[PDB]
Amino acid sequence: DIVMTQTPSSLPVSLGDQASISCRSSQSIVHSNGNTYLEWYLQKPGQSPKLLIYKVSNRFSGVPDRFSGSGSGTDFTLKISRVEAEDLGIYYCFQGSLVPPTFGAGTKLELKRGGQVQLQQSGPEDVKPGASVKISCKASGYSLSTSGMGVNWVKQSPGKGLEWLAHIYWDDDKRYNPSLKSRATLTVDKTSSTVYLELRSLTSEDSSVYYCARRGGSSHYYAMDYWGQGTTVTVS
Repeated sequence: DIVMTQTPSSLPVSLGDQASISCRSSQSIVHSNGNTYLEWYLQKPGQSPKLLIYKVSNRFSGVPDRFSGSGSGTDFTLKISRVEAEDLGIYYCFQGSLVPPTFGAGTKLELKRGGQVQLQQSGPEDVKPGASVKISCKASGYSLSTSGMGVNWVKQSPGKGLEWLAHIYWDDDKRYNPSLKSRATLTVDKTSSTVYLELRSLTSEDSSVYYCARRGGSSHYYAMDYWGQGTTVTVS
């Protein structure tokens, strides 16, 4: 597997400050093809993560110029020159080059103290242990099947960073994280444009908020450019 060591976890910043988060990976993030699919995500308190940087150094549509990418091969570092209230959140780096793709622990950017594509996610499920859940994720605004689109599922456990669960490609290439012990099955309802993650033998360890995210184009180097607001699964 690939581990993204993110640094620091903490990074307290003052408004207008220079901010710097980095990722080593336990190996090179390169393809073969050629591109190193390192993305950076920002996850403001109440919200799903949102894409910031893809292909290591590429600012995403409508991400302010103050964010920059710049790593190479094995070491990558998001910089924000001028932090603002908007920018406070947990940044996660994300290696999408190897399966399973993995994230960093996250880095909480937090204020130093002192002095239209859209995915909707099925409502939360409270489920007894052993039961299954089928969470849905309705993409709209794009066609679930234009080449290069896929839907990643990513769970975020309270204090287990972001973890990648599965991916469904436009050609219906379903790929899951071995960490799920084959309990996940993706399914798509092309006409309802919904992707269903079904999680099969739930234990409280599976209590997360689960996000579906669109691996965007070949344009966005399959960055998860759009994300469902999440669906919380709670295994009682």
